[PDB]
Amino acid sequence: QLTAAQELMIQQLVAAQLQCNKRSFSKVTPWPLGADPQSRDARQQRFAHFTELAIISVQEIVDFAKQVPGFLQLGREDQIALLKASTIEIMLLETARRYNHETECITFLKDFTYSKDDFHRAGLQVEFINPIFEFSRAMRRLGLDDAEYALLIAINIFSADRPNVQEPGRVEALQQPYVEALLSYTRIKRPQDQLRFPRMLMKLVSLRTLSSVHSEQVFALRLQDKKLPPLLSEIWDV
Ligand SMILES: O=C(O)Cc1ccc(COc2cccc(-c3c(Cc4ccccc4)cnc4c(C(F)(F)F)cccc34)c2)cc1
Ligand SMILES: O=C(O)Cc1ccc(COc2cccc(-c3c(Cc4ccccc4)cnc4c(C(F)(F)F)cccc34)c2)cc1
Repeated sequence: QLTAAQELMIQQLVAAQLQCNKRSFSKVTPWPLGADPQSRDARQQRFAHFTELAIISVQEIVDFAKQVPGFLQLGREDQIALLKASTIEIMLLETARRYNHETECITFLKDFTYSKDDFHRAGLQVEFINPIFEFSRAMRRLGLDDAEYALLIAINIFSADRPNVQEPGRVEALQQPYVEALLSYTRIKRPQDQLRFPRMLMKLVSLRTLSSVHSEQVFALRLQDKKLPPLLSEIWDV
C-alpha cells in the first residue's frame, strides 16, 4: 500500500544515491604497500590515504543532498547548516553499509578493505573505532535495503535542531514525507515485525553520539601533531 507519490519519491532517492556513488569513481594516494616496520612515514601514508577517502565521501554526500527533493528549496544558509552537521553521520551510515560481518572488515570504493587493525595502524584510536564497528554490526542485524538507507539519510539531513538553522519550521516539514515513506515502506517489507521502523529511527540517536565520539578523536589529533587536511579541518575541527 505505498502510494504512487511515495513510490516516486523513493525511486528518485535510490536513483540519486546510485548515480552519486558511481560519480565517486568518475585517484586516491595508495595504501602503503612495501613499508618498513614501525615506520613513521608508513603510518602517515595510511592516514593520508584515509583522509583522501573521507574527502571523496564528503563530496559524494553534498552531491547526493543536492538531489534530495526539497533540499535546494531551502535557503542556502540552512543548506550549509544541515550538511555541516550531517556529513559525519551520513559518512558513518555509508561506512556501516560497507561492513562485512563474515570478514569483520569495511570495503571502500570496491578495492580498499580494512580491519580494526588497519584503522589502528593508520593512527585512529580504539575509543572511536570500537563504537563504529559496534554500530556497523547493529546496522547489519537490521538488514536495510537501498530504499531504507536512502530514506534514513534524507531523514537525517532534514533535522531541524542542527546548529544555526534559520527556518526550523520548514526543515521539519521537509522531514515529514521521508519519515512517512519509511514508515509505509517498512510495514510492507516486514509486516510481522512492527519494531523495525523504531529500531531504524533509533540508529539516528546512536549517530548523534558517534558524532560526539568523532569530535573527541579529532581533538585527540591535536595533542599528537597528526592534523587533518584543511578541508576536513574546516568542517570538523572546532
Ligand atoms: O559545493 C560544491 O559544489 C562541491 C563541494 C562538495 C563538498 C565540499 C566539502 O564538504 C562539505 C560538507 C558539508 C558542507 C560543506 C560546505 C559547502 C558545500 C555545500 C554546497 C551546497 C549546499 C550546501 C553545502 C558550502 N559552504 C560551506 C561553508 C561556507 F562557510 F558556507 F562557505 C562552510 C562549511 C561547509 C560548507 C562542504 C566542498 C565543495
Ligand atoms: O566507498 C564508497 O563507495 C563511498 C565512500 C567512500 C569513502 C567513505 C569514507 O572513507 C573513510 C575511510 C577511512 C576513514 C574515514 C574517516 C572517518 C569515517 C570513518 C572512520 C573510521 C572508520 C570508518 C570510517 C572519520 N574521521 C576520519 C578522520 C578524522 F581524523 F577522524 F577526522 C581522519 C581520516 C579519516 C576519517 C573515512 C565512505 C563511503
